Amino acid sequence: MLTYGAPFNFPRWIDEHAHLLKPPVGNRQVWQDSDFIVTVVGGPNHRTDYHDDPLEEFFYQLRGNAYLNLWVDGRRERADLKEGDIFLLPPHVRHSPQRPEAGSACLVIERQRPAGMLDGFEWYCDACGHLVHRVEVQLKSIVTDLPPLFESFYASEDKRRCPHCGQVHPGRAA
Ligand SMILES: O=C(O)c1ccccc1O
Ligand SMILES: [Fe+3]
Ligand SMILES: [Fe+3]
Repeated sequence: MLTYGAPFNFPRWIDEHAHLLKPPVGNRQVWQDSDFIVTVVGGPNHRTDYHDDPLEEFFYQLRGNAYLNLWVDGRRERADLKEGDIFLLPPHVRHSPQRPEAGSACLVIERQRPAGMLDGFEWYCDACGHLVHRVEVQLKSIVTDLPPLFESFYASEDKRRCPHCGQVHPGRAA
């Protein structure tokens, strides 16, 4: 059987869900329970953390512009996803995706991680640039598995304390 259904129009699928592709929600998986994790990610959404994925992530900016703050060779870099752009992020590269624009849409693809394989999340000192905080996590369900992790850091002056210049990372925004 056609487990994931049959083809459907994508433009007008996005439009239908536009109400979920703007915070508090922010994103939307297309199919459930599939090896390819396929999501549309919409703005506005800024975030403070860095994902460390053990596999690859594929981006394709269908609508609006966005960007990825990165960590490269020691410096902090930036990838621009102006509209129309595609990009393939290699594994373990550290990325913080900023979607300033209201009603931007970006297709993001990735693979269900198999048991044994954990993702890291990481925040860095704004000032001394040392790693403030890191959690590794067997990512099973984006929904259930991920917000709580963010709260524990965001609601604790203690974790946000840099183990170098003792400066307290903001957690909320910038
Ligand atoms: O957890 C992810 O792979 C991810 C998904 C969408 C946007 C940014 C990301 O780091
Ligand atoms: Fe990621
Ligand atoms: Fe610091």
